[PDB]
Amino acid sequence: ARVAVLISGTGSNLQALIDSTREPNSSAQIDIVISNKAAVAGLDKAERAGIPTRVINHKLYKNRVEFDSAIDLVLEEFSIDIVCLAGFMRILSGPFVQKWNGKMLNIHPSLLPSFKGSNAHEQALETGVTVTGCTVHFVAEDVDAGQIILQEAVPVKRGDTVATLSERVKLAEHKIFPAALQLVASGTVQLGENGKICWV
Ligand SMILES: Nc1nc2ccn(CCCCc3ccc(C(=O)N[C@@H](CCC(=O)O)C(=O)O)c(F)c3)c2c(=O)[nH]1
Ligand SMILES: NCC(=O)N[C@@H]1O[C@H](COP(=O)([O-])[O-])[C@@H](O)[C@H]1O
Repeated sequence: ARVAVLISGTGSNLQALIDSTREPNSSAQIDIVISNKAAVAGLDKAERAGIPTRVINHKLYKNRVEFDSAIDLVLEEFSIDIVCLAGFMRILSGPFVQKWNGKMLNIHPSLLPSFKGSNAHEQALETGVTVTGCTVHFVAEDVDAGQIILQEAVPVKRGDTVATLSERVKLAEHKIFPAALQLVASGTVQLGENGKICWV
């Protein structure tokens, strides 16, 4: 399966995906890295890995649909089969999400359905949970319907901050995101016709 990774920042998840997809048994190949922010470290990791990069600036488009539509053109150009959102901090429009339904994965730093949204770690610390984690899920129009592929629990330790908690969670992200990509790319996991996860 041909995979595009969309990023917005450091790209530690991108690096984990690169490392895994280069393994001989990987059913996925990363053929393009797309960032909405220039000069982000994720672009360097891609270039070090010899992966084509494309910066698409959301701030240069008349609206989201024209911005998403720009991304979709790159995806078609590279004949992409699966889209991995790895730190992509730009909400995608309904028609784009509709087109790539069942083919777009996202990593979220919480045990969904808990702590949806942009500051999951802050929410988890404010709430006082002692167990958090991360989630790889199919991207749906409303984040409340995205089917879950893999999760991993991560302990919240006394005195944790966003810095220390996010660091611990990212170690789990770097495990379940490559595993989830491998599950989808191999056809072992798919969005069944009923809309729920289907294990083949
Ligand atoms: N339809 C759908 N689309 C997308 C795109 C990524 N994802 C994966 C979920 C990612 C969690 C997330 C990410 C970003 C924001 C956010 O606030 N974005 C601002 C700009 C942010 C900035 O300035 O850094 C904006 O784009 O307006 C947020 F609220 C929650 C999804 C998804 O799950 N569904
Ligand atoms: N779902 C939105 C969200 O909170 N995304 C989070 O951004 C980070 C990017 O890390 P990276 O750029 O080092 O991979 C990840 O920890 C990911 O869970």
